[PDB]
Amino acid sequence: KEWQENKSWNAHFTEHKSQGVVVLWNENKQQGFTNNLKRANQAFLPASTFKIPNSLIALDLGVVKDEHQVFKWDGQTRDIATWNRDHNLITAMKYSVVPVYQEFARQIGEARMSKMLHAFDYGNEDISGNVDSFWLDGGIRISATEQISFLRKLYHNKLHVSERSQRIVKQAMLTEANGDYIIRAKTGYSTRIEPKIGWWVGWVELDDNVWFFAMNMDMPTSDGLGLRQAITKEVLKQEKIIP
Ligand SMILES: O=C(O)c1cc(O)cc(-c2ccc(C(=O)O)c(OCc3ccccc3)c2)c1
Repeated sequence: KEWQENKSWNAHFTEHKSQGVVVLWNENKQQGFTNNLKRANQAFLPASTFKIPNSLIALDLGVVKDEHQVFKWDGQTRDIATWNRDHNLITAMKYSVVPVYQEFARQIGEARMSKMLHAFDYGNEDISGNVDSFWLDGGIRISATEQISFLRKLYHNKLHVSERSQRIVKQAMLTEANGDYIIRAKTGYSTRIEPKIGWWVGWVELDDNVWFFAMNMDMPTSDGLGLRQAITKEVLKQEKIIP
């Protein structure tokens, strides 16, 4: 009994006029939980959650030297203000700076990128489409369930890249921490191909356990993007994982 459905969490989506799936994995008990077993195994475009493997690959191949190397703004003014500045790996991941990671993808190239995704067993391991946007509008797909499996390898330094690469990416994933918990996670927003979805994948570190998580929800407009974290935290409080 390693997977179990719990439809009570649907109340949180409903209260917010929303549809989606939340997947939790208790590492100690080696047990999973979700409010919709079928949606949890349906594969979607990773969108900017792909910045986790993209980062690992850029670092192992030396495209990126470390988390301090500066990537200069190219001077094109884009719609997202925080993109129009210089970034390092920490801030590029935090603000989902797509044009920085498209540069990484072009430097990596099609053959290296495909070979690395096979090694990771990442999603359907399909890179068909454009070299620098296939995670936003090409052939790659991945499920919430498949995200957790990838994230667990990363937590334990099991992926087919150096341990240094995986430690740097887990540092850059840092999102929030206090005396009660640590969250390492990555947001995503898939709008180029229907259905438009928001993502949030990562884990919650406690003193004596870690809860992995992966959620996606339908997202017609950008105004509801905060619900990704809100609905996840509401599920987390219900399960007494955070206070
Ligand atoms: O990761 C997040 O949460 C996040 C948050 C955001 O505000 C925006 C995005 C994001 C990432 C990639 C694309 C793309 O497909 O290039 C994208 O669409 C273009 C676009 C949409 C809306 C306003 C300006 C521009 C949006 C992601």
